[PDB]
Order: sequence, then C-alpha cells, then structure tokens
Amino acid sequence: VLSEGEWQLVLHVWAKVEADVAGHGQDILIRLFKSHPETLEKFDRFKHLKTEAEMKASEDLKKHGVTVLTALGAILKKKGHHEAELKPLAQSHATKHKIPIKYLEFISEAIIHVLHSRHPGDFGADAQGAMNKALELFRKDIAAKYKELGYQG
Ligand code: HEM
Repeated sequence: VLSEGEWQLVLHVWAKVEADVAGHGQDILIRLFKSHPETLEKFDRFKHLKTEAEMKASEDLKKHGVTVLTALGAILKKKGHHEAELKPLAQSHATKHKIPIKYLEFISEAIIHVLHSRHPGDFGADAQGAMNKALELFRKDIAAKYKELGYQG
C-alpha cells in the first residue's frame, strides 16, 4: 500500500502533468517506441511511423497519448481503490491488444523518465520513489487479472 504521504507526492506531480496532458502523452509514447521498438509493432495504427520526427508530427499519436494518460490519471486519483477502473483495462490489454505485462513495465519506465525531464522540482527522489510504487501497484493488480484470464506472460 502507499501511505497517504506517498499518494500526496504522486498526485502533486500528476496535477502538473494535467497542465499539458497531450505533450506528456506524446513524449511518453515516443520514449516507449524508441526504447523498445517491439512495442510499436502492437499498434496497427502507428506501425507506419519510422522516425522520431514522423512520430512527433502525428496528430493521431498525440490523441492516443491523451487517451492513455487520462485513463492512468483516473486510476491514480483512486489512490489504490481502482478496481472498477482497472478491470476493463486489464481485460482489453490482455485479450484484445495482447500486451505482455513486461511492456507495462516498459511504459512505466517511460512515464518516470518523462516526469523527471519536465518537473525536476516536483520530482525529487522521494517523489520518484512514490511514483514507482504507484506504478508497481498498477502492474501487480493488472497481472492478477491477467493470471485469472490465462495470460500471465
Ligand atoms: C499506462 C498503461 C496503459 C494504459 C493506461 C493504457 C490505456 C489504454 C486505453 C485507455 C486504451 C483505449 C481503450 C482500450 O482499448 O482499452 C488503450 C488502447 C490500446 N493500448 Fe493501451 N494502455 C496502457 C499500456 C499499453 C501498452 C504498454 C501497450 C502496448 C505496447 C498498449 C497497447 C494498446 C493498443 C494496441 C491499444 C489499441 C489502440 C488502438 O488501435 O486504438 N497499451 N490503452
């Protein structure tokens, strides 16, 4: 469980992300695709993008970035009590999108990197630690749903 003070740190920085959801969403998906190219191959709708400049230019990619961060924000603000938000997400990602749990670890890494770049003063070691915990809690819960369904892997 995170403590109340750890959840404060997480939601303090997130309220800054929400100042520019679209620009954060871009940076994170682009970081993921460059760091782990195999993840881009899961997206039929972005597979054609070949360079970072092409990624940056895509309005559809920027739109999806907002989709992703908006779902994550709704989860984070539930401070652990995120059963109803997380279930639909685990089901589509396991059964329709076919996303390994490992790739959720990759995009967690991408989120922490971007937060670090954009918000040093609100993202010191204590905040990074809390955010890491929050994202581990997100993964652990997702992984349990995957296991139930037969997808752990
Ligand atoms: C922070 C973790 C993530 C969140 C919050 C998340 C959230 C979402 C949301 C809310 C949607 C649209 C509705 C749905 O189909 O569920 C979506 C679609 C999708 N996600 Fe994720 N996602 C996450 C991680 C990933 C990762 C790591 C991958 C792949 C490497 C992935 C692949 C997809 C694909 C393929 C779609 C369908 C895109 C399209 O064709 O419209 N997701 N995701």
